[PDB]
Formats: sequence, structure tokens, C-alpha cells
Amino acid sequence: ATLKDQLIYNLLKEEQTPQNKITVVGVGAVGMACAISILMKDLADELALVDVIEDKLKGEMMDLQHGSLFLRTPKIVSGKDYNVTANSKLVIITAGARQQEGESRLNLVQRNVNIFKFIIPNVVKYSPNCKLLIVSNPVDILTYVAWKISGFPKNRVIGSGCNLDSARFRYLMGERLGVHPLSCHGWVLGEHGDSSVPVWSGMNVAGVSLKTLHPDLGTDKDKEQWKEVHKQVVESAYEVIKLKGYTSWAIGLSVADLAESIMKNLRRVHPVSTMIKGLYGIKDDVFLSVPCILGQNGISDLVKVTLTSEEEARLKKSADTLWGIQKELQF
Amino acid sequence: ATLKDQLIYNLLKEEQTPQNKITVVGVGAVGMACAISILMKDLADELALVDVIEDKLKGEMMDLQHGSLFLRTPKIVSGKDYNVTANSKLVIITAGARQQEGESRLNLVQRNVNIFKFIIPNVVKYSPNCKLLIVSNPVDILTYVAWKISGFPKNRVIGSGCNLDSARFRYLMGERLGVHPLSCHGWVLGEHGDSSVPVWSGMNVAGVSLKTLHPDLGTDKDKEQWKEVHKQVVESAYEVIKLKGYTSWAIGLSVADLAESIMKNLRRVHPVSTMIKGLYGIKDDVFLSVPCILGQNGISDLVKVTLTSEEEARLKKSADTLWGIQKELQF
Amino acid sequence: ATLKDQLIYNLLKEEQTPQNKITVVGVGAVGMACAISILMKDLADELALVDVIEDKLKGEMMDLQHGSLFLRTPKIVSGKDYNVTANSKLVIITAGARQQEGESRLNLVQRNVNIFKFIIPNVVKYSPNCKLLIVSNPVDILTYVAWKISGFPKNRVIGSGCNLDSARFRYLMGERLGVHPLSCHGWVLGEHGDSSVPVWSGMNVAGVSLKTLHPDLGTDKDKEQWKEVHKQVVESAYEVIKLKGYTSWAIGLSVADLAESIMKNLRRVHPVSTMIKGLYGIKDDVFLSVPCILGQNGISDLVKVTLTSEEEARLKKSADTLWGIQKELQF
Amino acid sequence: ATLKDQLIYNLLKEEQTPQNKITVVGVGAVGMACAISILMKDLADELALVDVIEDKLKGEMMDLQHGSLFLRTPKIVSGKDYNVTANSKLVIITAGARQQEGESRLNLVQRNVNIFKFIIPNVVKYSPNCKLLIVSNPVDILTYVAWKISGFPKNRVIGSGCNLDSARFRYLMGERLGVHPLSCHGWVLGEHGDSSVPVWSGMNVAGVSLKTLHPDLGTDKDKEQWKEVHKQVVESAYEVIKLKGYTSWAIGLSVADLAESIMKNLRRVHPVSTMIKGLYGIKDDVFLSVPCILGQNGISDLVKVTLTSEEEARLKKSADTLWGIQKELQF
Ligand SMILES: NC(=O)C1=CN([C@@H]2O[C@H](COP(=O)(O)OP(=O)(O)OC[C@H]3O[C@@H](n4cnc5c(N)ncnc54)[C@H](O)[C@@H]3O)[C@@H](O)[C@H]2O)C=CC1
Ligand SMILES: NC(=O)C1=CN([C@@H]2O[C@H](COP(=O)(O)OP(=O)(O)OC[C@H]3O[C@@H](n4cnc5c(N)ncnc54)[C@H](O)[C@@H]3O)[C@@H](O)[C@H]2O)C=CC1
Ligand SMILES: NC(=O)C1=CN([C@@H]2O[C@H](COP(=O)(O)OP(=O)(O)OC[C@H]3O[C@@H](n4cnc5c(N)ncnc54)[C@H](O)[C@@H]3O)[C@@H](O)[C@H]2O)C=CC1
Ligand SMILES: NC(=O)C1=CN([C@@H]2O[C@H](COP(=O)(O)OP(=O)(O)OC[C@H]3O[C@@H](n4cnc5c(N)ncnc54)[C@H](O)[C@@H]3O)[C@@H](O)[C@H]2O)C=CC1
Repeated sequence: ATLKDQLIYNLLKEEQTPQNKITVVGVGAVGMACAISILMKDLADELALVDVIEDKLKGEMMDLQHGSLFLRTPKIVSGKDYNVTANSKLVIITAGARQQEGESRLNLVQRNVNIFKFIIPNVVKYSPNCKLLIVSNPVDILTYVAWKISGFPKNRVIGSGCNLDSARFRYLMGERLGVHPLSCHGWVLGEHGDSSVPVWSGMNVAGVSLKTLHPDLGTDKDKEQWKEVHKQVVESAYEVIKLKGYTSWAIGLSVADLAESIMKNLRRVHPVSTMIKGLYGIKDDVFLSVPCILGQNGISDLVKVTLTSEEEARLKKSADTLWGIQKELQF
Repeated sequence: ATLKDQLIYNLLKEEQTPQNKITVVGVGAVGMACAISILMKDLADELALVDVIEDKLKGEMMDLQHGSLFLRTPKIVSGKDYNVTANSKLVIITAGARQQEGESRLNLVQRNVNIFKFIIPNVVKYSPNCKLLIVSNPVDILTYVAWKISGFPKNRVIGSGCNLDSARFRYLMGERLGVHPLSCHGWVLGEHGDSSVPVWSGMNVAGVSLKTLHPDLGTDKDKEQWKEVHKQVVESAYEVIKLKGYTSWAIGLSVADLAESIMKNLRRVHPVSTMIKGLYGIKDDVFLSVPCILGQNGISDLVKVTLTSEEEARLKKSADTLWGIQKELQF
Repeated sequence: ATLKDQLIYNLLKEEQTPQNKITVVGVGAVGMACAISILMKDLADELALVDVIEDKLKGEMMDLQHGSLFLRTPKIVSGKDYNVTANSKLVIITAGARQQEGESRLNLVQRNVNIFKFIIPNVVKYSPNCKLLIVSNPVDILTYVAWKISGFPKNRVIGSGCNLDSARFRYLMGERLGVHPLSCHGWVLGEHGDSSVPVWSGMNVAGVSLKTLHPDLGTDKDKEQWKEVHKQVVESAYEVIKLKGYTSWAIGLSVADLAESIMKNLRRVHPVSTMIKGLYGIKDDVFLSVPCILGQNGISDLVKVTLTSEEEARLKKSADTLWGIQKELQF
Repeated sequence: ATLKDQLIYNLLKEEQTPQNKITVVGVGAVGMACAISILMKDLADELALVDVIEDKLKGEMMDLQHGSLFLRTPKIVSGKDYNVTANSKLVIITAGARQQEGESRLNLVQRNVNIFKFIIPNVVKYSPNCKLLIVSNPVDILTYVAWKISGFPKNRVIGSGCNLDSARFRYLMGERLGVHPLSCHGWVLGEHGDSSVPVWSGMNVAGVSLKTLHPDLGTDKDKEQWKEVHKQVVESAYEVIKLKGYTSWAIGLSVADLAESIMKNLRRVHPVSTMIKGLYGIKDDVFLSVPCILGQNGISDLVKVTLTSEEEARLKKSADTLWGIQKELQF
């Protein structure tokens, strides 16, 4: 005889179970951007957030929940314990250790590895069938780490790899050609960051190859210096971090885009990081970005792009470096 | 023989005026939430951002540009100079000091009134015809301030006001009833702050008045203590602030909602702050929230909510404090 | 080797379980408006169509497919055999005779019950767990029929019922008020047809009772003749049929609206056809519209609207008319 | 006191300038498919419809209006009088005779020109600065006709052209490769009809040339027979017309795609009919489809595709046919 029972006659028993649920692990700037991007595209019927910093955590969930009136994601949960994560179709990992001067390289990744040693088994425990999307840097190596710890088949472990990189290149291409980024095509492949590969030959508007029309494209001997676009892609992140302290909006939109293909089983093609041992002369267990078909089973297929022998070596080189790092890691 | 000329044949050297342009002033946590919300709802063809911190400004502009590939707003610009703002349909003011843990919105007034005296005249010079949407706290007073300085008729100066408070209210109502906030209706009017008014008589689902079903609603002796919903609404800012340091996502979605009504001339009804002199008897030029019809000319109409004498006494009470602050003000 | 195989390396194979499949039975004018609306709101990952007219079926199927580039529904299938229907979460029934000019929906009952004998058993055989969304007229009776035939628990058999009449009501109220229909609240309940009942007491804007403000709302003496608004809702279908031969856009949009709450587990409240025995003096298995919570398990709850003795009498009358037809039925 | 006066306190009158108005001329199958797809993408703040058949026109308008609750387009009007179309940003012409089974679109010319002789002056009179989007067939000749009669600069006279043919092409391409159409690139250029030209050289996935992998692509030689994909494109309209009698959904989606780029000033690239005298060796005022940047001013730029030797001759032949027809046109 409460107000609720006087107002509502109940008919049904107890069968909840979110059908289309996503978890984001890490509520730093990247994680919440992914979160907001996912809420505003209606990708999920349940959103769960996890982090080890409890005050931050809860505060972010509340803020988001207070905007429910303007969303169509009817349940938003969070917490330090991975039970809130239960039965997620997709889990996005952004958590990472904060970097720091006064230490070199293996230190950084090993530290993140120590964190994934606790995060990963927790996620698989609660969502043994989910697809994993890794965003934490260095991304290609952490995707391998997530892949090894989890035990998942390679199709279900995906690193954001060069996805944003390629988005950046398309913005810059579009800005020069006075064309919208959707209509400028170009792929940034390989290792996310400094050693990424701009595949000039695939660069085009409307099917029209820019290399075929402008042979100097991507070389050092070109009056337009297109090579600069790619050097801008590599340096844009540092630039943004220098300017604002971190990047968030763009990687969030970027990750929402992947989530959409997967949640909705689109089979769109996106540059993401995948386990390519057995391709391009690559002989070790390493993750690099190639064009992958993304749907309800994660990466079900990838595109074999034809690469120049120079592009092959760049890839190979990255592979040897990631493997060198990886074989020194403590799991 | 440039690549661009070889690739693209130009028809129109010409270039039009900005048509569906929004400017956000202040790119802090609220400003950027508003920006991203706006961009994900396709509300504008041009987004302009202004701040006094240059590097932060450039950083946020670039991060947003980097996700252009996934958006549908082809022009994103920024600058310290208000020329980048010209011909904006809507200008959103999110700049100024924010609350520390426990601090009253009312303790921000002198320093935000200063800031406004420098911002507004610059906004007006470049967009004499825009609607002004004020978010900065204390929002009801700053809406009065924007109004006096700009010289705009009252229909074009809107305070985000109680649109957030009512959304929080519906969120909690919905959590109690197990119904989506879109289907739970209820209004919080007055000051966006401690002295806001829950109009118990309008709370309902499917048109059935909860007050009528349960006459103790909103009363001390209400065994269900619905009063507490209002008090959690009142307290929501502090709780979230003390948890993550500020609020942003909700006000972001809230602000996008108002923008949507304005840009698309929807004529929907929202609780926002407006000049209510000549209502509820109320005598002075005070701005506070009451439901308003919102559209291409801003606030074209006010809804006359029926209030009990207690409610009206609270509203007027709020009107009294607020005018006392404005009247003493600096400009 | 095949072009496909030189371009694409396959990791998995052809998995094929759709997670959010919708079926539309009947590709007439209503079926196809429901389809395109659903397609444009991204409610499904697979859409399947069926009809007995095979050439028409294929054409519609193909015309939607040719628009895939512009959609986010990656599989569209059709067939006269219900196997194309397998594993649907939501099956929408729009097949059957429709009203000629001036014709009562009730006059359609025997023809439509005759095709339901076949359609319902076939749909349940391939989607035993689906929710059933009935649209064919007379919609309340056919919801009862589908319920009796299928054996489904009543939470999973839903009539589109008065979502459309309420929407038309709010359109007309908004027109009189200069307010977007979204901010007008008004419920049309009971038979989707001539015996419908407008609930005067729940009509409001911003939570303010129009009836309390204007105590003659809904009455014969009312100078404003608001009762004319409901007459218009009652006549609306007839006027549209007389003008264009049938109706389709509004229903397509109403059905997509119900589908959305169901597929995204929103728990929004709509006026839909459901079993009302036990309420308002009704002692038989009558199906008509009452406000219900719609979510992933169909109707989970009913809002118990409070009615004036006049309002209730009218509703009980609508229930008698309906029962009077149901009882004679033989299927 | 009337309800409205009692409820709402008015601030001002004014009201006028529609901000983003679109008009559809012709409410047949095609026009309403355009109307609905535009309504569901929130591209306009006002939509006007016209037709010569008065009852049908009013009926469709009412049907759309009855769906207002589910839309964000606050005003829909219609009339046989073109004053209802005043100040449209975009006017879409779908009126006219359509193909019977097996009929060439070129056979409709004399019938549709006579219609355009009355229509174009009426549209331009009320909306002198609108962009005109032509859909009636034969769409390339009628775009030329609209251009001659209206006196508009060529940027503002656009034929929906091959946007649809290319969408068909990418749909079939994607079916063959197991990849979403969004991710399959390929262009169909020239006449929207039997003489269209598939540009094999620009066909690709992730920038990887299908023609380079598979040199016999598109010729009579290839065991894969890719040419049949283009034949299905040319034939698609007839097959569908035979099945269902006309086509409607894909064109409506195609047109809504174009409208989006025009209304939101996206500068995306589409194959649409435009004036190409001066290109590929063509010397008369022929309009046909090439990739064009579309934005707030219509077509601002064309993309110069590199066409193989065989492709240039086809286009020419295509231009010759059309011109031959044109030369004989009287107006
Ligand atoms: N792949 C790409 O293109 C991009 C990758 N990133 C990477 O994304 C990651 C996130 O960056 P930000 O959000 O700015 O960093 P952040 O430091 O603000 O976020 C990390 C969050 O994860 C939490 N965390 C740490 N260990 C955890 C664990 N044991 N379990 C759960 N939560 C844990 C932290 O408390 C923190 O809230 C960084 O590694 C960054 O390098 C950032 C931008 C782009
Ligand atoms: N109305 C409402 O419901 C709510 C209001 N707020 C208010 O929003 C305001 C900002 O909040 P946050 O964004 O978190 O603060 P913030 O510190 O993150 O950002 C404020 C921004 O304003 C900028 N700014 C200061 N003076 C300026 C001027 N002269 N011209 C241009 N930009 C200037 C600052 O540089 C800063 O980037 C505060 O007043 C806060 O109280 C916050 C939440 C809700
Ligand atoms: N509930 C509501 O608010 C509304 C309901 N309707 C009702 O929807 C129904 C359909 O209307 P329209 O689409 O305009 O009719 P329509 O005449 O345009 O199409 C009816 C379709 O049903 C198919 N059909 C007939 N028997 C079938 C069976 N055995 N199995 C599969 N398909 C079969 C026909 O082949 C045809 O394609 C009518 O009953 C009409 O009264 C119409 C508007 C609103
Ligand atoms: N370009 C493309 O990809 C496509 C073009 N079409 C063309 O679209 C056109 C429309 O076809 P439907 O909509 O299926 O035909 P429809 O027969 O369904 O409707 C044609 C409408 O135009 C109206 N109309 C006729 N004469 C008129 C005049 N003098 N002034 C104003 N309105 C007039 C009619 O009353 C009728 O309502 C046809 O020319 C068709 O070939 C159709 C599909 C695709």
C-alpha cells in the first residue's frame, strides 16, 4: 500500500540480464570520454564503470546518472569489484599507470603489465565471452599482454592501435583538400605512435589515388610535403598533451566507433591492432594494426593490404622491437 | 598543377555566412561537456570556442577536430578574440569560478560578475542577434547580469537554471518507481540552488498525480519521506563535487537539451531562469526558474504554474534573497 | 585465388546468431512504414520480412537492401516461409484486411482472425521467446486473439493500441496551445477506435492540471469545446483514409516508438493493448489500452490510472463493446 | 479566461523566418519516402509538401503531422499553391510520370518536361536562393531542364543522379566480400540509367585496389565475372519495378543522404548529376554524375576522376545520347 504499489500493478517475475552491456575500466579522462561517447550513441542497455579510486569512481557514475533523462541507457553502474561487470558483451580497458620521468621504457610497460595482471583475470571471470578492447598505452604491447593473460582467441582481443591515428590523418587530409574526412581515405598501419606506417598508395578521394597523380607524395622530394601530414599525425598527440595535459575527446569518439561496429555486428573495416604472426614476414606473437573487419565476434577477418617492401620492413622492424620487449616481461 | 587542383575542380570561389552556429565561452569541464554534447546531437554546423587560457583553448579545439571523422559539424574553431564568435545563433557562457567542496554558488558572485562584465560586451558586439544561454554560477544572478549588460530583451537571455535540478529530480523519482525518468514528471522551480522549489502537485506518471494518491507527499509526516528526493536534489552538487571535484556530464547533457529546443525551434517546455517580474505577484526584476516555452527566439512564453501559498511563499522568499544580491551588484 | 581470398584473410567463419532481430509480418503500407522507421532508429541487427504475396515481398526486401549503405542494419531477409523469422526478439504483426472508407475496424475481425490462425502459430514456432507486437485491426481484439492462440504469457503479447491515438491527441493539444506535443500530456485510453476514452484529469502541461484550471474541460457546456479534440482523434483515421486511402506514417512511427522501449529495455510508459481483467469492474479477458511499462520482457507493469466515475464508465463501456465481440469469436 | 491564457503568459509575437526549411514536390511513393527519411534524420525545422492532387496531399500531410510526437520537426504544411514553399533552403522535385514495367527512363522526358515548365518557375519564385535537388526521371535531363528554366547558377542545381546507383553497387560489392557497404568503395558514374559507368579502377577496400589485385576485374574475361555486379546495378530498377511496381525506399534514403550533406554543410563527396561541359572531351550542356563536394551552397567543387580510355568513351557516348535528346527540347 505504498505509493508505488498504489500507482503500479506489477505483473512480472525476475529475469533481468542486460542484453547489450558494456564496461569501461578506468575513469580517467579517456575512459569517461569513451563513456560519454558510448552513452550518446545508444550502444548499450547497461553501462558499468570500474576503477580502484573509489571517490572518483562513484562521483563519475553519479554525474552520468543525473543525465539519464537525456539518454536511452537505462542502467549505469560502477564499483571497484568486477561483479558489476558481469556478462558484458564488450569491455574497454583504459586503466594504466601514470608515467613518470626518471625511468626508461621497460619500467613503464612492466608497471602497466602488473596492473593488467589484476584487471584482466577479473574481467574474464565475470565475462568469459566478452570482446576485449585495449586502449591503454603502449597499446600494441598491452594488447598482447591482455591476450596472453586472458587466454581468449585472438579474434576477441582488439587494441585501438592506429584507429585514432588514421582518424587524425583523415582530418588533416580533409583540411588540406577542403574535403570532409568521411570522404578522404587513408590508412595508418603498424605500430601506434612514432613508428606507424602511412600507406600512401591507399590514399584517396573518390577512388582517385593521390600517389598516382602526384608521384612525389610521401617522399622527401615533394614541394607539398605530404610527408608532413604523417609527421603531424605522430606529433599531434604530443602537441595536444602539451597544450591541455592529455587527450580525450577524439580517442573517445574513436572508441565509440569501434564499439558500434562490434555491438551492432556491422562488419565495417577499421585499422586496429591484431595478432598478425603469420603475415608480412612477421614471425612472432605481436599485435599490429591492419584493416580489420569488426563485428559481434570481434575481428573475424582482416584485409591484406599490399605493402611496399619498404613498408614491409617498417612493419617487420616494429615487430622485432615489440617482441624484444615482450620476451623480457614478467607475467 | 598542385595535387589539389589536379584533383578538384572549383565552381564556387565564394563562401557563405555562418548559419547554425554555436559558441561556447569557457572550455572548462562544463564548457567541454557542453561542446561534446552539442556535437553528438548535430545541433550546429559551426562550433566556436573561446577562453582566456590560450594553450588550453588550442588543446581542446584540436582534440575535438581530431574526432571530426566521427562527427557531423564540419567547422570547429577557437580563439581568445571574439571575432571567432561572429554571427552565432546561440552563445553559451560557462566561464568563471566554480564551487569548492561546501562552498555556496552564492560565494562566486563577485568574481563571476567581474568576468561577465568583460565577456558579455564582447559577445554582443559580434553577435547582436544571438540568444545568450548562461550556465556559470550563480546562474540566476548571472542571468540577470548578462541581461543588464547586453541590453537584450528578456526573451533572448536564458539561465540553464533548474533544468538540471528537475532532471536529477526525475532521475531519483524514476529510481524509486522503477520507471524511466522520461515517463516520470516533476518540476523543481526557483533558484538553481539551496532554495529550489519542488512542486509536489505536478509530480505524476501517466497523468496520475502522486500527491492525490498519497496526500502526505512532500510532507514531514510522509512515512515515505519523498521530501528526501528534493533534498538529495538540493545536495547533489555538493555530493558530486566532494566526490570528483566538479560536475559536468549532467549539466552538459542538460545544456545540449536546451540548445536543441532553441536551434530547432521545438517550442518545448523547460525549467530555465527568466525574468519573472509580474508573476506570483513578484515585484522586482528577478530571474529564476519557471517552465518556459523555448525556441528560435528563445523564451517566447512562460507557463503559469499553480502554486500553493507555501510554494509561492518559498518562491517569493527566493525572489527576495536574489534581488537583494543583484541590487547590491557591481556594473 | 578468388579476389576475396587475396584481399581478406579469414579468422573465424560464418557464425549467424542475430542478437536483436525484428520481424515484420505483412509488407503492406503499415508493415513497410514500421520497417523503415525501425531501420532508421537502429533498433535491429537483423530485420526479416514475410508476406503471402511473394513478388511484392521480394521487391520491398530489395528496395530496403539497396539502401544499406545508409543504414546500420547489416542483414535484411524475407520469405513466405517463417523460417526467415527464426530467433526474433520482436515480431510485429501488420498483415490483413484494412478499413475501406467509413468502415469500422471492428468489421475486420472475422477476416483477420482467419489469417491469425495461421500466422501466430508459425511465428511462435520459430521465435518461442519473442515479444509479439500486434498492429492489425481491430487491434485490441487481435491482441487477445494472438494471446489465446500463441499460448504466450500475457507480458509478451502487446497491442500497438492507443500509442497512436494519444500521440494524435497531443499533436492536437499542442496545436491549440502553441507547445510541442512532447510537452503536452494527455492520455487516450481503451479501444483504439470509436469507444476510446480521453482522460481529462491527467491532461497537463508542466504538471499543471488543465482540468483544474478549466473545470469544463471534456464537458458539453465547455465554451472551448475541448471535447472536440477527442472527437478529432476518433475521426482521425477516417479522415486520413478518406483523403489518402489508408494511414501509415503515424503508425510506423508509433510502432518504432514501442519497439524502441522494448529493444532497449527502457521501461517507458505507453498506452498499449493488454489484459485488463480485474481492473475497473472488468471481469472478462478483455484487452484494451492502459498505460504500461514496456521493456525487455514486454509489459512488465500497468499504471493504475485513477478515473472519474464518468471516465471509468466510458472505459467499462469500451470494455463491454470489445468483450461482446471477443466472446463470439471462434479460432 | 481561456485555458491557454490561464496557462501560458505570452512574451511576444513575431514568428516567421523558417531557418532550415525543406520542401518536397510530389507526394507519390518517392516523395513520401524522401519526406519520412528527412523527418527521421532531423534535417529540417519546417517541411512543406506540394502536389496537384489535393486530397492525397492533405492526407499525407495529416499522416505526417499525426507522428509529430515522435519527431523533431515542429511544423509540416502543404498546399498545391507554391507560397507554402517560401524560404526553403532545399527543394526536392519528385513529381511526374514514372516508369512502367520495362520502360526506359528516357521515355518519360516529354511528359516530365511539361511538368517542370510549370514547376520550376513556381519554386524559384518562392525560394530564389534554394538549392534544387532533382529526382524525377530521366533525372540527368530534368536537372538540365530545371537549370535552364530557373536561371540558377550551376552549383545550386543538383540531380540525385548516381548516388543511388553507387549505393546499389556497394551493397552488391559488400554482399560479395562479406563487408559492410560503408567499407566497400566503388563508383558508378554517368547517366542514372542504362549507360552508367562502373569505375573499376577506383574500386577498393581499405585503399587496396581491387583492379590491381585482379587485373581482369570488370572485363568479359574474368572467371569471377565482376561485370555482372554492374549489370545488376543497371537492371535493379526494372527488377524492383517488376516485383513491387516502383521503387521508393532506397531513393528516399539516397536523397536524405544528399540533403544531409547539403543542410549540414558537410563537404562530403557524392556522385550527382551536374553540368560537365568541358570535361572528358564533352562539349555540350550535358549533366550527368561525377563525384561532387556538397555543402551549404550546393555543388561547390567537382572531383576529376582519372578515367581509363574505355571509361572516357562510355561517358562521351552517354553524354551524346543525352544531348541528342536535349537538343530537341522545347521550352
Ligand atoms: N591508444 C590510443 O590512441 C590512446 C591511448 N591512451 C591511453 O589510455 C590510457 C588512459 O589515459 P588517461 O585516461 O588519461 O589516464 P588516467 O591516468 O587519467 O586513467 C587511468 C585510470 O585507470 C585507473 N587505474 C589504474 N590502475 C587500475 C587498475 N588496477 N584497475 C582499475 N583502474 C585502474 C586510474 O586510477 C585512472 O583513473 C593511458 O594509458 C593512455 O596512455 C590515451 C589516448 C589515446
Ligand atoms: N548552472 C549549472 O547547473 C552549473 C554551473 N556550473 C558552473 O560552471 C562554471 C564553470 O565550471 P567548470 O567548467 O567546472 O570550471 P572550470 O575551471 O573547469 O572552467 C572555467 C573556465 O572558464 C574560463 N574563463 C574564466 N574567465 C574567463 C573569461 N574572462 N573569458 C573566457 N573564459 C574564461 C576558465 O579559463 C576556465 O577554462 C562554474 O561557474 C560552475 O559553478 C557548473 C555545473 C552546473
Ligand atoms: N493499430 C493501428 O493503429 C493501425 C493498424 N492498421 C491496420 O494494419 C493492417 C494493414 O494495413 P495496411 O498495411 O494498410 O494494409 P495493406 O493492404 O497495404 O497490406 C496488408 C498486407 O498484409 C498481407 N497479408 C494478408 N494476409 C496475410 C497472411 N496470411 N500472411 C502474411 N501476410 C498477409 C498482404 O499481402 C499485404 O501485403 C490493417 O489491418 C489495418 O487496419 C492501420 C493503421 C494503424
Ligand atoms: N532518380 C532516381 O534514382 C529515382 C527516380 N524516380 C522517379 O521519381 C518520380 C516519382 O515516382 P513515384 O514517386 O514513384 O511516382 P508516383 O506516381 O507515386 O507519384 C507521382 C506524384 O507526382 C504528382 N504529380 C503528377 N503531375 C504533377 C504535376 N504536374 N505537378 C505536381 N505534381 C504532380 C502526382 O500527383 C503523384 O502524386 C518518377 O519520375 C520516377 O521515375 C523514382 C525512383 C528513383
